[PDB]
Amino acid sequence: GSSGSSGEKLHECSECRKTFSFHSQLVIHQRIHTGENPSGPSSG
Ligand SMILES: [Zn+2]
Repeated sequence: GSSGSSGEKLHECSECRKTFSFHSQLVIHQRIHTGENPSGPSSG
């Protein structure tokens, strides 16, 4: 596959794999994922 044209390897998420204009934003996005901690011994 002949790559048309490339430049600066943009950044993207690791959970949703979404690209962002600037990494700065990306890092902020990854947050949405990291939320409350439900996983636990709590059976009820
Ligand atoms: Zn994400």
